[PDB]
Amino acid sequence: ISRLGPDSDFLTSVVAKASTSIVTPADRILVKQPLSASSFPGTRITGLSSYWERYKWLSAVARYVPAVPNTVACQFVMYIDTDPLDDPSNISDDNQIVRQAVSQAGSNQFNFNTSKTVPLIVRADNQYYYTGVDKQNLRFSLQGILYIIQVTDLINFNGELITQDLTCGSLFLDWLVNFSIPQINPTSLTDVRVDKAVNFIKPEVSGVAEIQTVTGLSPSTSYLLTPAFLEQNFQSEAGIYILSATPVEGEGTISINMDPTVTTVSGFIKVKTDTFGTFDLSVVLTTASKKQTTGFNIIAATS
Amino acid sequence: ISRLGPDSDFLTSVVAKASTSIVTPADRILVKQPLSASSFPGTRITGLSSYWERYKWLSAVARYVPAVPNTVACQFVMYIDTDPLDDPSNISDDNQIVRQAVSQAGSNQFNFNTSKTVPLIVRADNQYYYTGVDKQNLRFSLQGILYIIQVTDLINFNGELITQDLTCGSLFLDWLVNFSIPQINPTSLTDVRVDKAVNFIKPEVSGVAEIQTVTGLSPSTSYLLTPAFLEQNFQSEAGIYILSATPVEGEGTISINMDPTVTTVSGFIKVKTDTFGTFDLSVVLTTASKKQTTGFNIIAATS
Amino acid sequence: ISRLGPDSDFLTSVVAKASTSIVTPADRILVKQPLSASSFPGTRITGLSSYWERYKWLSAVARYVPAVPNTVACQFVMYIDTDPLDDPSNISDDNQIVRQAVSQAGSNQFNFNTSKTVPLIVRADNQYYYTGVDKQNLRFSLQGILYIIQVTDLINFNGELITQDLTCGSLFLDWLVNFSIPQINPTSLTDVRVDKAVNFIKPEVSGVAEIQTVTGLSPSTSYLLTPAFLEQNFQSEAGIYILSATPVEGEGTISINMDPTVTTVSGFIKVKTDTFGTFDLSVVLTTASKKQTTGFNIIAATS
Amino acid sequence: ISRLGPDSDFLTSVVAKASTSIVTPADRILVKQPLSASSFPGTRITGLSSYWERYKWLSAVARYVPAVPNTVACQFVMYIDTDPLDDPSNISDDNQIVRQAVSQAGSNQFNFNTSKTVPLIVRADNQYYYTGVDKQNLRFSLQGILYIIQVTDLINFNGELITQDLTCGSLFLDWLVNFSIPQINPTSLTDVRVDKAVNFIKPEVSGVAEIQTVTGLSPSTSYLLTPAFLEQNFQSEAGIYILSATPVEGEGTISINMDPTVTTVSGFIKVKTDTFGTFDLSVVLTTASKKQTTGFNIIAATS
Amino acid sequence: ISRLGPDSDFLTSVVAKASTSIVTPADRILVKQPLSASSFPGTRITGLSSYWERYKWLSAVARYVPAVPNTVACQFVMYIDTDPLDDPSNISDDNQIVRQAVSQAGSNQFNFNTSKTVPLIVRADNQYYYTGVDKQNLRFSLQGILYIIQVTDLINFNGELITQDLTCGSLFLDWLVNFSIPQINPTSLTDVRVDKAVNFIKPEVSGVAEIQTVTGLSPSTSYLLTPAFLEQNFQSEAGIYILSATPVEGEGTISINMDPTVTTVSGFIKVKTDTFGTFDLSVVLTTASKKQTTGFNIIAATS
Amino acid sequence: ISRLGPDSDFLTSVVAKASTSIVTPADRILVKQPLSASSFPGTRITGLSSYWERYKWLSAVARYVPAVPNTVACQFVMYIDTDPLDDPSNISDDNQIVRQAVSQAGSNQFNFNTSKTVPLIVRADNQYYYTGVDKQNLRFSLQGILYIIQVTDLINFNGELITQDLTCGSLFLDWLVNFSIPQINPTSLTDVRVDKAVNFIKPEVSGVAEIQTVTGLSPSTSYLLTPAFLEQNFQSEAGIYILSATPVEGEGTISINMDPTVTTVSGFIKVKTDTFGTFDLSVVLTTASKKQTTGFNIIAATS
Repeated sequence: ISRLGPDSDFLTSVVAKASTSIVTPADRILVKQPLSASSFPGTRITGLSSYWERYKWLSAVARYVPAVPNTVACQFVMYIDTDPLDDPSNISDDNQIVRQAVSQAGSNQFNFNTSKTVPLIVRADNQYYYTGVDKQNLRFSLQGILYIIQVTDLINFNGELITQDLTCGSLFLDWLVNFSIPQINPTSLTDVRVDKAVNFIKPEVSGVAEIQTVTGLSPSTSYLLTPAFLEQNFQSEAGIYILSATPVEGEGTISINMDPTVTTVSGFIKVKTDTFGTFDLSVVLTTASKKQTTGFNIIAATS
Repeated sequence: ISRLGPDSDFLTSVVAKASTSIVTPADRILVKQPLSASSFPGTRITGLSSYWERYKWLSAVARYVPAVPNTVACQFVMYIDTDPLDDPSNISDDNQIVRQAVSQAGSNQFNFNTSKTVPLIVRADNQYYYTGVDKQNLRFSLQGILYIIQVTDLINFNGELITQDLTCGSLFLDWLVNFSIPQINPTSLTDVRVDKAVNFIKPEVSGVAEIQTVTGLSPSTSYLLTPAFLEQNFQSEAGIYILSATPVEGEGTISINMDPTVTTVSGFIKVKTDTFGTFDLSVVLTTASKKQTTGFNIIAATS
Repeated sequence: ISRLGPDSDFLTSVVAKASTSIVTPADRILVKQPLSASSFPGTRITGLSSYWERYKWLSAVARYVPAVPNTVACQFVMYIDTDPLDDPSNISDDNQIVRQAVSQAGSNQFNFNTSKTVPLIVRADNQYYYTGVDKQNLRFSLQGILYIIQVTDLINFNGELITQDLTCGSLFLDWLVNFSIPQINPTSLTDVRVDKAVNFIKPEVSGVAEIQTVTGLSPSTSYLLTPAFLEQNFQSEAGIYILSATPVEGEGTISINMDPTVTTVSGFIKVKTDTFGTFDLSVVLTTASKKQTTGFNIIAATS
Repeated sequence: ISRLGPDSDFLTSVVAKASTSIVTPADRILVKQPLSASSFPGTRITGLSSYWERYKWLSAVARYVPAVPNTVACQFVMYIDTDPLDDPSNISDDNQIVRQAVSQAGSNQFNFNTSKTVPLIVRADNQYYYTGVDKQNLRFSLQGILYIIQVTDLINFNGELITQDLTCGSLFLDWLVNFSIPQINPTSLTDVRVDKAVNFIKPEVSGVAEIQTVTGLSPSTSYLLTPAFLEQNFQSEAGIYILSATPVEGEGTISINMDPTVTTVSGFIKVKTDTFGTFDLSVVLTTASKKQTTGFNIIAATS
Repeated sequence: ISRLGPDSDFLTSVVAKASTSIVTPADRILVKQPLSASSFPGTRITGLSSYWERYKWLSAVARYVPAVPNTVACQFVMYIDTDPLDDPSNISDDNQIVRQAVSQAGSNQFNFNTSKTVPLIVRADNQYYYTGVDKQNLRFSLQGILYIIQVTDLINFNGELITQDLTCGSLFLDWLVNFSIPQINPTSLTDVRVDKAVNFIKPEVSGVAEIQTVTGLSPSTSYLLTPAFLEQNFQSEAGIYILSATPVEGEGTISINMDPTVTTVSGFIKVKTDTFGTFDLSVVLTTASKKQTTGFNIIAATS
Repeated sequence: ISRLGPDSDFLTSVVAKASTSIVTPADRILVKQPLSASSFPGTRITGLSSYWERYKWLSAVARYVPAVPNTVACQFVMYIDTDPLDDPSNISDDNQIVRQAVSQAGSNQFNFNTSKTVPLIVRADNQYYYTGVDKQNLRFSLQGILYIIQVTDLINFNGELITQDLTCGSLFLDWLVNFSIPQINPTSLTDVRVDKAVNFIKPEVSGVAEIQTVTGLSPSTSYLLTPAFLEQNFQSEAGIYILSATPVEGEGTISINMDPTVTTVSGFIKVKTDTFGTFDLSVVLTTASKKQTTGFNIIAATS
């Protein structure tokens, strides 16, 4: 078994809600964060969790630090329920949901402008849980679920109720794990993202290619270029709008043909930047008399 | 320091080239594979290498297994040059490039239908190299570069020359590392990929949405949907082609407006599958009398 | 090796910026301070670092103390990236830049009115870095770069956004180093400074020298006197403006000749003060009938 | 206490004077060098001495090496008087000043073409002396004063008197100190220096700026630019001489206005070089028809 | 690691320059010799350094022995700067460049007719430097650079200035290294040299070959013969100048055809000598009536 | 004594000859390779052997690896005769030469498609042999001579005779030596080589020099440039062919003067490349109207 840690990991922010925004006792739950190893998308532990099969938090002490002044006050209670199918979201009594919160071991009751810690209590046996995204049963792959309950109305410096929502802190983990059995573990968790939208150049000479240089991107990362344009009237003048762009080093072609007899808006470009964060592509137009702009999107895997 | 391993990693295939395809002594180099921790895109070690700053192969024994029968023969030589700026690609003598290959320590000389191993010789000091993609100088972040040289013409069962290229084996690592100083290490290495191209449905009723169910994808992975169509004549009949698709659960919109007065082909959809590998989206057309098909691409981060 | 410390060193102030002043995720970086031994110009460690070749922070724990009351609140995160070419200034996601901040080892997450410390994590080998100003590669001479990221909008006592910039604290180091190999290490870091601008006296008698005594300077420090005057009409009356000043003890002459046939405004004076912080110079004018004032600047090396 | 050393330090040269140049017995003293830690301006020890309060030479053995051949001869005597207010410069007998020199402990009597050493004798108590420039009393901050006396007329290869002064050797220290109580110790000892004098370019176009590139300076050091010109007749042709120079990166402006109605010759420029030792500044002239040259001085702190 | 030494190696001679030949303080540097293992072309250590990747001088004490009498005198200072990018060639003060020389550890100050030694101070870590010719950064492959500064004007037996340059000594190393990781290390350092120029014989009989025996060469070394002739008028008589020379044992042909219709002056001969230092070649002329001499050059790799 | 190894060294290839190509029993000897330390020109050991006087193989196990398939068969026998003047090349019986081969100790009898090793048996005394090229007697400087004898006709997959020669394997050493008494050992073994033949440019302007840039050479290696041209008719038009080329940095001149009154084709150029493998030279022609091409050869020491 490969023992890793201790490090930190950013889970979420927590939005303490106003006294008028709480209607049912199920509405008091501010965060419901699973503490599986594969449920913090983008952090250090979730990128590591898809390279072993099993894991076990030896000590995953959740750590709250506030972002709120010392002139507003509200009491929280914070626990880690080790039974991932027990659910406090269907308890109809507001005093019952907070007796259920303090009764859980390791719970810790704080004013929400104070840094306090909640440790995860390990199970008496040497039980390993599966990593990765969740299959059929949650009890194979979640060791705990982190809750925060609001027990008091959000008060201010004069004894009055704050009537607006207020993002109040951040939850940081401090983990220590035993991974085991290295498997590259498919159904990856890297979510792609539209990085930015930047348009092509407007060339002068018909049929002669030009080099367009885009700047301000990450150094030496592979991107994916998809064409998409917004609200262009290609029939405001004569000619056929034909745009074909290729990378000078990468792979793929983009064909933009706004001929209404045969219309083709397709293609993709795979190209990585240089060490400065730039890449260049050759754009050629058969009819350069048309000056309608055309954009393209930058798709990248961020985590 | 976190000691990891031992495991295996698939580097490349190796294409043993014919006797007529070798012209200069620089052409004998079959593979030039850097043995940095961040230069095997998609494997286990490269996914792990961007979560620590430094690394050191305590034992990275490269292991060749063949995929060629016992009736063709060719002698290889295989070494790991620990000086990543020394380059054998500019040596003009064919006998010099193979005396330079056997003189390197840890080199191993095999017939190419035989499984033989080449160990990486560590440096006498306790020197750590940086992970991640390479910056200015290669000697900060490459511990070795793996070469394979072809020293004999590719012969067959009767003593004659094979005149075609022949993929012959595969290179597997057996690594053992000391990582250190956990940093999430930006400029990620996850390259995105066009997964498959599948088109929208052809609905019957104008203005009433329908649910399109795409199957055969990975379970519980986040995708990115980009619109692109190929060679459609939207002016073969009357009407305005307006297609708007939204996910029922995810995020984003796709607008396909083939009005030649204002043309908008844009948008993206972020949506993840269910546990069966399917996801569904609501497609509505204002004018359903037009039966031109429209496609969309599936962008996903694969590693 | 000469082991020095522990002492303190003033790095910078940190200007926590308002919620409207943050546009891109790269704008959240408040300070980007290199923690090389030669990158704190004027402190104790940078004056010492140019008298040895190498250094290694055994413990350089950065220490934040606030200068802001307990009625405004904002959460910081603070880390020391040991890889001086990894750059978080080109990450396009605001949640990614703060997961990258907490994942770094030794990071520490605080409300910005609270004194918290961030230790520098040493590298597993015994690696020495060069001192002095940076040459070609930064990884030879920077052991870490200190960042501070703002993760929460700057809030006040009532839950409202502060709309102005607010200098909030100060960063103090607590260092402990092993220097080695004494070299006086050229390209010094002492920046000169215009100390103050004070003008000459207006003497009465032509051709007879007078002693001008300037007060209020540092005791027993060598200065440099350069002549410069502002907006004088020397042709408002007759005569030739000739001013020649020499120190009574130091070195150099200043010649001020406003003859429009041959104009000479040049010279410098090197003279040090006495133990009281004063020095005196002999000023003689050939034509004292002209009462245009003439100034001179005081150049001094401050650190 | 921080124990430093052993290293070397260049004190001075020593000019052995001729037999006709010695008139009084006080004239035999060749060098009178204080051996305080802050009295060798520019060396290694004086740059280090202003970063602690106290010091004590455990062994500061002064070391003479000659620069004179073996064909001229003269006997020296060399001692270190530990009482910095005892003065041998007011002893009227030439035989008394050399009995006073050999009687001092640690004195060493050599021919002046021979390398001999003089050790500093420490005081029987554990007495620390203050660093920095000298205040009221010298006995708080000087541990010794180094003398060299000439006891014999300067003779040559044939037994005749050399009648000219002759620089003969150099004095090198070999020190070993205990510093204590780190204080950054104001009234710094870095003396500024006119580096070189270089003039502006003569531009062609009026009102359009040009870039002047000065080369041959130290890499990555901050300078100070002061304007000063020598003997220019600005009324040899028509026009108003207006020169305004700014750095492209640094700080400050220089205004040169030779209008005799309002004359302004002022300003300073703070700018540092690049890694090649060059810096560039933008020079613009309102009236470029005047071709009088104008210079500027380069002020830099050298030690 | 293979520990080698101790042996000696001849670095250079050193030309002490006259008092009139020193203009700038950068001109005082007599030698600037890098002390890399691959920067003494022709010695023992540089021939050995291209057969391992790394090296570390455990003790490389530079040793000066003079070649000048005891009747001229000049003081040197000699140090080994361990930071190969620190450069004293851009320091504008002549007293600063010699305080920077004595402050370096291991420096040693001698009269230049005296044998003195300068040891190389090793770095506190176990750092190995690359061998071979220098790549991008010098700090990977130079452990030190050897300087010698002239601090005193070159004086003679009577106290007068020598006005001519004077080669004065020689610098010998005394090394002790740890090499590691045997690699044959391309881009070899063996520089070829025109050994001597000797011409062909003038044969009598047309079309009958003769044996030309060249003597006075190195025994059993492979040479390379290239044809080149100087100022021959081949049209002073009738006939066609055709000369073809082959070795009797070696490889290659030389064709000398001075036909102005088709002119061919080409070819090379590879042939090694016998154990006596001679080799013989067959020279045949089709038209022996022409008595113009023709030469050939002897190319050999000397180190 | 300096103990080196163990490493590998490429000796030769071995050409197994057909059944019809064997006539006399002396023709069965495939390789006759001396195992002196100075008889593998270009390898690691021969470059090291000319830097000590003596050597002794403690273990020089010769290692055969085949390059032939498993469908042809032939039996070899392989031994190392420690008596370098005993010669099996004058034994008239084919069965005697193979009884003499197996009787030698350390001999090893293999099918020629199988990797087998032959160890060198050391002599019972501690006898050192001289390095370098061989003088008068071979028994001072050869410890062994490696033979391979073919004992069986070369057969194929069906029991028939292969009638063509077939290069079959390669011989690799695995050495371990004690060198002694460091001497730089003259009559070097570096053989020079014509690298490539590339011609001059054809300039346009008479008398104005142009810069010719040759690419594709080894980085930072010193070359030697010799002029040689092939079959040029310089009298096809008017003018005098005068070509003079100099390096911009190196040493030497080439003069090409095709004046038939005084003809000079001579000169050499010594110039090294930059770090990219290129060098440039200035070519000037007095009469550029002549467009006959002229070549030059590149001489380099390869090992």
